Amino acid sequence: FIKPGRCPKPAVQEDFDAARYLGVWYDIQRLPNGECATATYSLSPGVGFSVFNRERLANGTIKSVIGSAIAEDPCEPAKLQFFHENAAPVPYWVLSTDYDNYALVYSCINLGASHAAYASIVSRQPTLPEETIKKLQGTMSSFGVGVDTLLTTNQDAAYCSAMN
Amino acid sequence: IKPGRCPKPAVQEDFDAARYLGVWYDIQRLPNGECATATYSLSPGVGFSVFNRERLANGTIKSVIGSAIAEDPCEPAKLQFFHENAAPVPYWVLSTDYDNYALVYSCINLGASHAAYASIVSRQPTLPEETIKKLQGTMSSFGVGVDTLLTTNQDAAYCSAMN
Amino acid sequence: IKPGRCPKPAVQEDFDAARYLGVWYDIQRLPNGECATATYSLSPGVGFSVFNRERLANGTIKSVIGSAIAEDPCEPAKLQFFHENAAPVPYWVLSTDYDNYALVYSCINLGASHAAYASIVSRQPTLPEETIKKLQGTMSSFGVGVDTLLTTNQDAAYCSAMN
Amino acid sequence: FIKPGRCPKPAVQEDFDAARYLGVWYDIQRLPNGECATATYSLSPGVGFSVFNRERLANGTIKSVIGSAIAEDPCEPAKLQFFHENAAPVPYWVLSTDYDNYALVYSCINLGASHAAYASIVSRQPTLPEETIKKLQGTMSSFGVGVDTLLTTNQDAAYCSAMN
Repeated sequence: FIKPGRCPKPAVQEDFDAARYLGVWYDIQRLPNGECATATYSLSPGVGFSVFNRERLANGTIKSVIGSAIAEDPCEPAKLQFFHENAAPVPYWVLSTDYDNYALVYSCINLGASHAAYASIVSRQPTLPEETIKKLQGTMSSFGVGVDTLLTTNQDAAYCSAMN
Repeated sequence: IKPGRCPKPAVQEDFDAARYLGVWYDIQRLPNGECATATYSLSPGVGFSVFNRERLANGTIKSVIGSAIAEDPCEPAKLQFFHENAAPVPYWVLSTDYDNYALVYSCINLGASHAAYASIVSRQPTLPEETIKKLQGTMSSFGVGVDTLLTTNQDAAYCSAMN
Repeated sequence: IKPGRCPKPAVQEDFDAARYLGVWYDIQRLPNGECATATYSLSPGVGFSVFNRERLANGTIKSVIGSAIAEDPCEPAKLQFFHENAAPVPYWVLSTDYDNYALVYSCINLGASHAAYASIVSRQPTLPEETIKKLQGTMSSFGVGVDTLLTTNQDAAYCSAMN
Repeated sequence: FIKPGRCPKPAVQEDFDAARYLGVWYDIQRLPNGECATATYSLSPGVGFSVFNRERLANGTIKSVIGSAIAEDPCEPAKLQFFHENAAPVPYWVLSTDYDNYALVYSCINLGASHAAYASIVSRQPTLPEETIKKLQGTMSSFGVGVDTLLTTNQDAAYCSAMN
């Protein structure tokens, strides 16, 4: 996931409301880095929220990873840090969301003169209308993400049946 | 605030977060309420959730919730603490036996100076004087002045409001 | 040390490091020697080299060399300062006209508190009272108490040992 | 330069003497990430040292980049941070050096559950004896660097003539 240049710093969702963002989200499109991916965001007894990521492996098994998400600076609640089990902390930015349909999430780490980027369009449903996807690919283009490089997540009902 | 950079003392080897859960009482701390307790719990995510309580001078219970996460899992004794409306601070478990005492350390660099927090805690409202002496020994080894240590008031009657 | 987290004030737009080089005199600063000057020079690497001088109460000149680097080149006004035997500290040029004044800021988080340094500097040993007032205005906007500001002694005779 | 797992933390050169490390170094072998590469380390009026990297581009031109290197914690003088022009800071660790012949340098950045690594065997001469290279590849193996993945730098006198 490596491109030349430093991390861009795109705009994040204004007035981000973590409470409305909780619940289940489905991956629709992502940069290259399992299928049927969902994230579930929950109340945390501490600060931030707890994260449950699930995906189907090519062999039919469900991989799952638990994590925590915390906005370090509370004045920018849309810029989080994600802590996964046995992973180092990674940035997680909610660039744009309506809370009820779509979200666009971004994550970038500097590597000298290069950077590694993760980006993802997610939805409250296993699908998202083509018009919305287009809008969000527009946003991604504005800070240099190549639309060609985007993979479509397989969210087929039958293939993803093992996710209950 | 003392001159010099943060020391980097040794941390508890093979630190077991599961055994560290539950209630701890402050026995001694560096200057920075009384009757202080911390309660560490299971977190649905990674790390554990923290509930700190203390009695204010006016009799009210102040409480703050937080989260503690070991950023590098290969050093599970070096945590980051995230409190509500606070910036993240380091939290190192230097030494613990899980059932009696712990010694916790936290230090932040300020140029040529540093700010340090240190605390002896216990599973009971009191801790034997021998154990305290041992742990003050450990603190001395990396430059903490034993004179500067305050004793936490854990008197049963004074602390009755903590149920 | 004040309660609350570090503010993040605006920095000088289109900051030109080349024009900022040369000698600056401390006029006012928050509490943390007198006759203080900083001298900024070309660095063969990136950023610039720093030579701070001050007069100690006993008449001796203390001096410390350092390096200043903008980690993110897209924000050239937000530097890191590296002094000998010190940990790195932030250094923000909030406002400067390059030929008369500058206002510099530095803040480090300590949990629910923070430690702040702020300084009004000048190209001359003095600065007009009007300019000082303007810059104190800027400081007030992000919560610096104007009362707490110390005036640096830049008296020609007292500072004669600085050549 | 991306492998799974977190950054290893190998041992660094004990009692590292920055003064002896100054001068000219030639790249002999490196992980994938120009040829004829040299680094020149110099006195810095501030703290740390100044860096001048040079290499030959495939078209015959000399690319050069200036930088600064600083040990943030002076108690670990072998763990530096490198600041290049228009680059974000990267770690630079001197794992092993004799100051007069060879050095082995390492640099690794975490990317969640993965990491990106740079490693380099350098020499005071355009070549280094095969025995020494073997020793240093041994050290690299101990913390999981695949010896197969190592590229040999072209330091041919004639091809590198443009470097004066």
